[PDB]
Amino acid sequence: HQPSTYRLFYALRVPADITAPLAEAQAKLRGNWRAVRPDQMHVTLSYLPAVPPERVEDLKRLGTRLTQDLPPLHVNLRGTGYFPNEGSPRVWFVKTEAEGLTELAENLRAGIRELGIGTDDLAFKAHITLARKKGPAPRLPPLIFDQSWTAPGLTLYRSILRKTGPIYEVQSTFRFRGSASQ
Repeated sequence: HQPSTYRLFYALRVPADITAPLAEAQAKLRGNWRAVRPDQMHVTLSYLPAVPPERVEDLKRLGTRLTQDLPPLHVNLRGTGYFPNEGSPRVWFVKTEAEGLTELAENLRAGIRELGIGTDDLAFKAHITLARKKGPAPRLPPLIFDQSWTAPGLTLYRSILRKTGPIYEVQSTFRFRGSASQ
């Protein structure tokens, strides 16, 4: 076997006042849809499938540097949608929007690449995944949300696989220490 690696990802945590209405939307799921647990809900910015543990400190330094001059981000829930855009949906999600969020994700992805650490990302489209499936299920009706929250920091998570599903462990958090007026 080769040296062990970690599955890591940078994400925004989703607070209780947001996971609760999202979970209420999941009551509509039927069939082969598998709901994401509220504890598992997050806004992923980059996924790193195989990080050698000796590289984690570089990733922590990158998280601190990129968040130092941003204010806490104001994240808005928008409407629901599916991945893939193609006919059979595998993922149901809610779109999220925030000033600065695309720029943060793209700077993060560039910084990770600069470090020579591997990513496994698709084009960035900020969202919270609500459900996954394989195979047929009744499609959900379109929903929209009006809730928002203020994200105080960016989190680096490690994913560990379990029978129930993946479990996420916080590795480090990086506070947004900046302002949008100074």
